[PDB]
Amino acid sequence: MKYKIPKNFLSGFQILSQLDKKEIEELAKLLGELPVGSNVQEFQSAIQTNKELSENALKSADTIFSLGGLLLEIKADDSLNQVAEDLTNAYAKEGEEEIGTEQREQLIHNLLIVLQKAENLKKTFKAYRLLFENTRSFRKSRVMTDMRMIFDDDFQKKNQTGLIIHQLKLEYIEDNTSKEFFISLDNDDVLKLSEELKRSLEKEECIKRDFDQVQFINIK
Amino acid sequence: MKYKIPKNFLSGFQILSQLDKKEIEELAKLLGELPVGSNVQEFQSAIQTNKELSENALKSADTIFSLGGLLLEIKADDSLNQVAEDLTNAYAKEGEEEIGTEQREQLIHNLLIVLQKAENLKKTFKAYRLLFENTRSFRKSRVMTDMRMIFDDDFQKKNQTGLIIHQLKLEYIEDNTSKEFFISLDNDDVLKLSEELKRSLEKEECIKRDFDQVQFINIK
Amino acid sequence: MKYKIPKNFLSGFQILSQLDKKEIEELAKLLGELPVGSNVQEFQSAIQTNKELSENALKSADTIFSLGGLLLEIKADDSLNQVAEDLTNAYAKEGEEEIGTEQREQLIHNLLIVLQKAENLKKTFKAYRLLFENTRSFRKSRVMTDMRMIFDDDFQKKNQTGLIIHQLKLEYIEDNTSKEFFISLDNDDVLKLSEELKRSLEKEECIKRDFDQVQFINIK
Amino acid sequence: MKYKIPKNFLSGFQILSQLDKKEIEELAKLLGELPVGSNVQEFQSAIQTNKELSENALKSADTIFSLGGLLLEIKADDSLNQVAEDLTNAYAKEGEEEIGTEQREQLIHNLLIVLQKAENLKKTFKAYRLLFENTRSFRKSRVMTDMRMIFDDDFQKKNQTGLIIHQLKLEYIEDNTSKEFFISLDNDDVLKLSEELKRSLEKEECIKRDFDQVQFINIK
Amino acid sequence: MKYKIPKNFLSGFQILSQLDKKEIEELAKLLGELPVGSNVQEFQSAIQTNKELSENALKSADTIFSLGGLLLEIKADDSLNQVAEDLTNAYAKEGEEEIGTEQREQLIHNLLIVLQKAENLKKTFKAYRLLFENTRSFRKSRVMTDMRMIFDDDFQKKNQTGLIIHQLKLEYIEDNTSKEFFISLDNDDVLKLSEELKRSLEKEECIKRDFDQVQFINIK
Amino acid sequence: MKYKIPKNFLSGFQILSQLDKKEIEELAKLLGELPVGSNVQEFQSAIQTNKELSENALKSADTIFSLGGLLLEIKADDSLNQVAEDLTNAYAKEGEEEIGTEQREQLIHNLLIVLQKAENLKKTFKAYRLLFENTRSFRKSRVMTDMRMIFDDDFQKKNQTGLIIHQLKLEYIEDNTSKEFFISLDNDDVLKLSEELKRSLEKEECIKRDFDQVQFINIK
Amino acid sequence: MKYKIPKNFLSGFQILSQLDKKEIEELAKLLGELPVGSNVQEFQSAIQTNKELSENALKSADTIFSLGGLLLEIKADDSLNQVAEDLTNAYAKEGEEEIGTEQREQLIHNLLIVLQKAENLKKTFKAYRLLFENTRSFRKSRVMTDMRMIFDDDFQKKNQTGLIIHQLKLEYIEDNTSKEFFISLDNDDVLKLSEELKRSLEKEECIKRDFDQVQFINIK
Amino acid sequence: MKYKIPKNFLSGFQILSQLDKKEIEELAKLLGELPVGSNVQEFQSAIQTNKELSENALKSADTIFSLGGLLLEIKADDSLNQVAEDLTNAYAKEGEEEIGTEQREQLIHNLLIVLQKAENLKKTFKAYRLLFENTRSFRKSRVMTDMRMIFDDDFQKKNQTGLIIHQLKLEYIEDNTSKEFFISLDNDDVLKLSEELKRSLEKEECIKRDFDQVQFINIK
Amino acid sequence: MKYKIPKNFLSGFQILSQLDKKEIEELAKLLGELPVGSNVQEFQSAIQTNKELSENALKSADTIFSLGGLLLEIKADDSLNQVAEDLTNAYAKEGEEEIGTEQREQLIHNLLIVLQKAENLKKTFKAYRLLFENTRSFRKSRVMTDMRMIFDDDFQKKNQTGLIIHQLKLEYIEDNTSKEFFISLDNDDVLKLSEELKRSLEKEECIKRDFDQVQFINIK
Repeated sequence: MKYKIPKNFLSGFQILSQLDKKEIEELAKLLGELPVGSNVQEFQSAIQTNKELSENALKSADTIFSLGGLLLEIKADDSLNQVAEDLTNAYAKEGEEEIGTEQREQLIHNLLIVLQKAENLKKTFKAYRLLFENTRSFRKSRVMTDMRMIFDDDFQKKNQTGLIIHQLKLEYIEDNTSKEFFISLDNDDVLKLSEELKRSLEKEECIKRDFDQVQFINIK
Repeated sequence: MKYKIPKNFLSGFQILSQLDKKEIEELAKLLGELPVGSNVQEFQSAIQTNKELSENALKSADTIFSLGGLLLEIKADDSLNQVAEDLTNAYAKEGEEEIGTEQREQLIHNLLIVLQKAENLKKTFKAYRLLFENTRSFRKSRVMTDMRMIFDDDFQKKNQTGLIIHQLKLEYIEDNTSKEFFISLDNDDVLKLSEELKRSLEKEECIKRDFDQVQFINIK
Repeated sequence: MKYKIPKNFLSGFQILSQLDKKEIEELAKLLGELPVGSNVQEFQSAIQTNKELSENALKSADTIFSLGGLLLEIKADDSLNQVAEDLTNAYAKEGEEEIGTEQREQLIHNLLIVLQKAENLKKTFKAYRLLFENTRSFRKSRVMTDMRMIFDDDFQKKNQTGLIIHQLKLEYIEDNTSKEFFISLDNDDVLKLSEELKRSLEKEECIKRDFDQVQFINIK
Repeated sequence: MKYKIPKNFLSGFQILSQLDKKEIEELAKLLGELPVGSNVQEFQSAIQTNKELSENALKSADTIFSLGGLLLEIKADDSLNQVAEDLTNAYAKEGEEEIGTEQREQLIHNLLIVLQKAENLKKTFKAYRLLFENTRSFRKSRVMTDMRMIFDDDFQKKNQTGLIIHQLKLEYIEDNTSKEFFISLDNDDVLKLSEELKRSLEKEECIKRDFDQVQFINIK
Repeated sequence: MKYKIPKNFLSGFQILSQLDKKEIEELAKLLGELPVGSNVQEFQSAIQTNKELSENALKSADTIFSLGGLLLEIKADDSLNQVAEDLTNAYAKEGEEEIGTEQREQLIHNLLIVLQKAENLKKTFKAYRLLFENTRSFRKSRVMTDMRMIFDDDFQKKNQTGLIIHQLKLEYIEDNTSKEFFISLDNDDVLKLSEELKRSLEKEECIKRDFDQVQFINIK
Repeated sequence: MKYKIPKNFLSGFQILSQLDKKEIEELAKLLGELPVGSNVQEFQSAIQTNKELSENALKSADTIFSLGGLLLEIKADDSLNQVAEDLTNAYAKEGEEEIGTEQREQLIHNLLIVLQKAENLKKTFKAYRLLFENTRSFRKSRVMTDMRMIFDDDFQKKNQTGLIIHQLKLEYIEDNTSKEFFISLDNDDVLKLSEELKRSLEKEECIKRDFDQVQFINIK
Repeated sequence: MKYKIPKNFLSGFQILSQLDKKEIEELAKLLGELPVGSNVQEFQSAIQTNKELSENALKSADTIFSLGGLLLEIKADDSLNQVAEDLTNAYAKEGEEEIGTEQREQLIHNLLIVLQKAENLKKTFKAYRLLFENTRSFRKSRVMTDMRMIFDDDFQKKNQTGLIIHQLKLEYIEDNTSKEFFISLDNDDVLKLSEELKRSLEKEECIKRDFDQVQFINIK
Repeated sequence: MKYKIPKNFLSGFQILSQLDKKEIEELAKLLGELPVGSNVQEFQSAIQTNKELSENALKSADTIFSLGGLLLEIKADDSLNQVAEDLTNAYAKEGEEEIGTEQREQLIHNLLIVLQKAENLKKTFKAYRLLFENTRSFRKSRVMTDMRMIFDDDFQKKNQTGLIIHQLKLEYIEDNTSKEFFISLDNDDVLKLSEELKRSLEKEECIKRDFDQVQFINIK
Repeated sequence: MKYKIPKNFLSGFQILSQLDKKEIEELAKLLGELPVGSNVQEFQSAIQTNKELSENALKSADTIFSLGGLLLEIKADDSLNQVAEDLTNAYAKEGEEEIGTEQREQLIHNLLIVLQKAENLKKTFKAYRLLFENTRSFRKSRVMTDMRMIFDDDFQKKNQTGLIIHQLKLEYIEDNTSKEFFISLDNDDVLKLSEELKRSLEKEECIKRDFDQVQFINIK
């Protein structure tokens, strides 16, 4: 079929098919005003705080935000109108209802209205797509350090000496698989790494500064 | 045999067997004055700068420093005198010369003189031994970062946007085997890691401060 | 050929072939007086301290002691005379000399004289054979213990608490391959193990006591 | 959600949400009086023997003791108040009831009261956490020994001789997986190991003695 | 080339090329009188005891016996004359000498004389070939049995009871690879196996008896 | 719980709990008269042929015979009284009925009466336990032999010759897993193996004879 | 139990248990008249065409034919009467009905009547058993051939040349697993293989002819 | 370098460099008259039988025939003149002689003369190249068949029955690696395969017949 | 040592150590005039065509070009003077000569002169370094296509139909390992791929056009 439709989005598809023309047009306007990099939580909170929006939009907001992952899975080589028609067929086949012709056309028209524009969201999910062409990425880390004292073969001598060691442990996702990695350190190397990363941070700040003509974004 | 004698230390063993009584006693005194954690390079440089020492000591200094790795490979359960005798036999069997009885006894006596004392050096190599009961340890790392701009399907629109990414690569030894590991980062996580490691550094400083009654050393 | 002859035993075979009749007969007598479980070092030391024995016996003593490993590799189903003849052929083919007929017969006769009797030595090496039908056995072990103190998140509180841990490491041979194994313990389990092994030791002593009619040996 | 809530603790969560203010405050006091290293069985028995405590506390005692494993899974970087709120939400979502606002606030307040303090319990579970950063640990062992007699090829000779062997078998957990290991011994090595472990025990006693200023605990 | 010529048979090939016409004809006669199943040792001993045969035949007897393994490696589809010519070329190329034309023709003629006939030897090596189309075959075995007594937890009771066990170990060749296999038995199963193998032996004797019109051979 | 109670033994446990005092005492007497090595079938048949025994004993006879496998799974270090109490609790928790206090005490008392004594049965199952510390054991075997005739490339010659081969196939259990093994033989090796096993059988008979002071049993 | 009873044969077992004495005796006679190698389809068709036989026999004919696979799974070492009794017990335990004593005895008697004789069928399934002691066997094959023409780099030259190739593909069962194998051929090798297989066919015909005293069968 | 020059072709390259102009031109003519599919042996025999050709051509004939494998390893995209120059350089660098300029030019001119034309040979080696784009191909096979008789459990019955089986074994090269494959057959399947391959042979003959306008070749 | 010195560059190092001051200064000037992306062949050809340069420069030109791979293996964190000193030591230790002090200083000074500047070459090898942080890259490919005709089961019908197929094969290096990959295509997909790659080529041209302020290079 046209799309690998999740079975949970079917209610959102029904809401969008039955949604009012005013609501879809206003949502399209707001999406066209959406800045790049906005996340799902902020979008849904803004929808909630918008009084003119019924709960239908918020209940379908996740589906709307999910469009960015399929807005680029589709390509300019195809006609958005035919994409809307085929996806309406896919939803009527695998979704909640075999939509009647009038609501089928309403859903297709709403798809065309909303799937159009969608520029900043599509670019955001492209940045995310360009982001993870790689193999792996961090998620978190934890630092652990221990100290241990030095003893004698015969304890007729009191313990005067010890040793301090350091450990780091990190977490990351590789090829859609979560992972972690464990290492032990000494303070001097930690300081050296701090110097390296501080130098790279200054580089990054200078890069912020270099192209005042262009914007550079953090995407989460 | 008593020891897995390196074939390069044979000249050092010959020098020690023929070494003067004054030189061995003075070297034993200096070693008994050696602070814990002193490395081979510093010891050899100090030997060189000491005028009373002939080149024999410096040429055997590496062997002297190598004793710490076998000073603990031996154990208090054995008699140092018999250890010296057996190692003299091992050297006379696998080493340069089948030592004559007089020089055999001279070598054994010199071993007893110098292998005795050797407290701080033995404790240093114990710290190194207690150090690497683990599996792996760092050696170095390198930070790499890249930036990339965002484009349009049709370049009727000028490029206004881009994305900045960061990469770290690290090197380490595991189970006597050198290794490396590669990861990509974002600035926020780098800052968070900096905060973590700075907190741990403050912890380490407070640990420096906590036990004024005991010393804690960095060993290299 | 008859035996997988070591190339170092060839000198011992030559000595035995040329050895005096008095010496071989006396050695056969002494071997027939040998108690079970005697090791090579004790046998060679006794040979050295025996004045009537020339250095030929001591230089061939290791070969004599090596017979126990091949005294059972052979079996009663074969004639010791033909075994001696075939092994003389094997030595003359792979060994030092193509023995002349007179010394060939002398060697065969000496083999028959000495390979005969050899009761306690053969039984000792059978015990060793019955010993290692298994897979693995110990060789040594080492006990290691460490202690570590408990700290606070904020060191406004002084450290009042710590923890003590124990470690054991062991060495063993499996299937002719040396091995080791590492574990960490607590004092209570160490005490419990001490109780178990003490109970088993009392069992072993009672077993010493139970069969006064039979002897039980430790073989090394 | 906030926590990987076990589905059996839901009743304990309900009890805690509906629990009396006097009971939660008294339990918080008792927990603040709890010494480090106390185990679940002793805590529950003490709760049972305490007359002022209803069966609600004992039925939720296991959940209370389970907090130590999640008291450190959380970290000081987060606000305990928000932790309580989020975990109340998690319980109301995955647990028994969609708690009403009044009992929701009661549960959050009770969490704040009891999750606070909890110093010795948290330190105990930290010691357990610091305990098992390793790979494996014992659980038990069993000692087995056998004896076997020596025979002749022809039994015209009566059996006068035998051999005694010893076996040890041990059990341990590695990486959350139970394991065992099997070895055979001789009495001499058993005695040698006894000597080693006794020496280490004397070391441990001297370590007990060395730091009178600090306490060291056994945790089970 | 025609054959994977062993480099040790080259002397035998030279002897055969230079061998007398009378000797080759007599050897061909004797081989045509050879019964099936005769082994190399018996053939060589008979050659030695035959006075009319020079040492040339015995020194080439092993090569003659080796022909059976290549007498069937060749096939009736090829002309024995051309086989002799090609193998003479192979020997002159890889062997001792680039044979002169006269001795080349002599060798080819001798090959034709002797490689002809060779009926019983060829059939014997065919039986050996038909023998080892399988995967594996025995070579030897050894039987081992042990007995062990039953003890009490407290030896206030004297040992009245024991247990007897049996072991068998076997050796075999599989796919040109030597192998062994180990098992433990009880007396009853040994008796049952004895009964089975005795029944099969009676079957084999009846099979000896059944076809008086045909002969059946043991080949070694 | 105390025991991994089979769910089929629950009826036997109920019968034993409700069983008469006379019956349990008589069964304990009979078990104390039981010789070592008696199997379940013989015990149950004897119970059936005993007129004073009701069907309760036979229906619980299998459970009684199953005690030997758990009579040694328990150990002398534990109190049989507490073992009976804990197993009564285990049965009342996982078994047919939450036994009333009077029948609970009756069951515990019956367990103490019958679980006591049980000397020969416990020793029998110990022999079985000492039996299978190994890896594998036989269960059966089958002997197969075939004969095949020798033919010619051209059948102008009548077939005069053939070959006889032998095969053995065996079955065994390894590590609680059934197994089999297949081999082909020749008559001579079969005869040799017969000689070996007959020699070992004579050894076993001489071992029967050697210790008239002790008994040795076959256990099935 | 006695047999791994298929759950579909239970109806056949019921029919046989209730079958008339005349029918079972007549079927036993017919089976004793059955020639070796008869397949299930022919046997069932003959049963159908036999007017004296009710549909009971045909409905149980498959079970009757299935006996050959278990007629040899049993062995002469066991009593056919006890085999019938035990299999009647197995059917009454795992089959349709807990047979009443009268019909149980009827079934056992019918088994004894019919399981007896059964000579040619048993020998047929033995031939099938002797057949598949091997690893694999054919099931089918398919021949495929293709031809391709030769072209020029520049087609200013007309194509005058081509190449013809051949392919064979085959199917077989190995170790109860179906398999296939694919190869490409040339006409000359196909002709050579035809010659080989024709020669072997002539060999097989001569083998048909050689032993007029014995019969040789094709079994399917 | 230009070509992976074999070190044995160096003499052929020298001969070609020093070869006469008449000889190279005549050889080029003959090669231009060579039909497609001619093999090395036939070409060399024709060269030998040609009186006008010196032994130089035959000694370089193998190199000439080897050109087809490198005549297509080169491609029309390159200039044959520059190919000749570069290969002359390669031969002068890795070959016998650092050719003088005059003989260097002679060799290049001879290469251009002979490497030109070479149409049928190049097409032949292209057919061979187009041949082995696949993975594997036959080399030979062998057919083996056996027969075995059927016996009784008790030989009171004479053997009346037997079974005949068939075996095929084949050899092939895969990915430049020689291989073989073993299977057992029955006469019926052999006949069926004969029918299949005969049908395919008739297909191949009809394919011979179909395109009278084109030729199709067998290449060896 | 400082560098993993190739043993072939030793002559280049000697030449550079003995090289004239004028030559090294002129070469440094020329290198500072070198544009980015220049390859070794062009650099060496330019050196050859430069009359003022002796053959010393060309013979050391490859070493000079090899500096880019080690100019970045070193880093700005180190002093180029000390790098030159350490590499002079490395060459004097592992290279041709233990350089005399005067020529040692000359070599160090020449290294400082030439290793300095080197901007475009270093950036070129950085681009190559930034190039192959990936895993693999192409080297070549080859396109192959075939056509095949459609036939009938019975050739009473003439062949009117066929099928055309296409194949592509490609070569690439992965992780310093050469590789290839094989696929079959149809004309339509080839056309579609042509359209895709043409669109991407237009994109690349527009990218050429977009940043007139910056240069973008092809590096080989």
